[PDB]
Amino acid sequence: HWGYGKHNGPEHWHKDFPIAKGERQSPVDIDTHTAKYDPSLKPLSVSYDQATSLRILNNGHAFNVEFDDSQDKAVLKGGPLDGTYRLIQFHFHWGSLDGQGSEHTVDKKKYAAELHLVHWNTKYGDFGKAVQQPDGLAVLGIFLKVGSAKPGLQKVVDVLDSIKTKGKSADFTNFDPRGLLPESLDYWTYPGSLTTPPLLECVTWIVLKEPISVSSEQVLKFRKLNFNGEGEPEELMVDNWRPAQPLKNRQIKASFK
Ligand SMILES: NS(=O)(=O)c1ccc(NC(=O)NCCCCO)cc1
Ligand SMILES: NS(=O)(=O)c1ccc(NC(=O)NCCCCO)cc1
Ligand SMILES: [Zn+2]
Repeated sequence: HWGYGKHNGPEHWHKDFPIAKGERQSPVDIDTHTAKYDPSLKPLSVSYDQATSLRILNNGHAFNVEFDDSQDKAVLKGGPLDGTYRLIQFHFHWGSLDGQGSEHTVDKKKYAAELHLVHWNTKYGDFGKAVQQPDGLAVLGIFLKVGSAKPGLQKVVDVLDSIKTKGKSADFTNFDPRGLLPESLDYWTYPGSLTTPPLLECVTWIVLKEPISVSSEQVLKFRKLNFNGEGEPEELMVDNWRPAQPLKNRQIKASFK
């Protein structure tokens, strides 16, 4: 099926997912000078105090930390959003080298990795219905650069040995996603898509200006994961990012000047 190799990578996805060539595909390059400041944008409201993480899963393309989304326990509101969006999972995209790995770029700059905190609009009842709607999801994207360690990431890093291969899951309770946030919640926003098949055009993207810094050892541990299942030939889970797609008829808005 689809993946990030030579024969199934992003340039091939359109053959099974023709929306790959659609009008609101993600990620994009964020040209910071042509983004328009919008004073009518509200600050983001991140309410993660009651978040309930449940488990961590290697799905063969990344690893997802999954949350209980059966109540308004961890929600995103405000910003460009109307209504309440519930956190369902977070995951990352990263590179084989510190010089690449992010999906969004900032004036063509690639970061070492990118965190996606995935939320769905509660007016649609569940994630499966939300992805069928143009305003169904809100993904908070946070860039990772290599520098000092991020202490709040370490519990993620340490469990990865237990989910090395595709299909492996592990209990992962009591993780606080607030430990992954930068100091500032200044953001860019634009309408886009899932960045993996099925590439559905259902996402309000909210990309934070301020990256978090993680240590070289932390991101090295991401690169020890496998795309393959256990007992299959080993292919390191690296470069699981889609490159920037045409902005087409879209304007990126900034919450800041
Ligand atoms: N459009 S897509 O989803 O990126 C895609 C690309 C390749 C394939 N299939 C494929 O490569 N099959 C042959 C695998 C031989 C490697 O052992 C399926 C889907
Ligand atoms: N990288 S991203 O744009 O934040 C993203 C988030 C969730 C998903 N989830 C997903 O595809 N789930 C499969 C079932 C719903 C799609 O029919 C995919 C990509
Ligand atoms: Zn993602």
